[PDB]
Amino acid sequence: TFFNPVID
Repeated sequence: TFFNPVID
């Protein structure tokens, strides 16, 4: 996710 680059 854009807000959570760790996941995607």
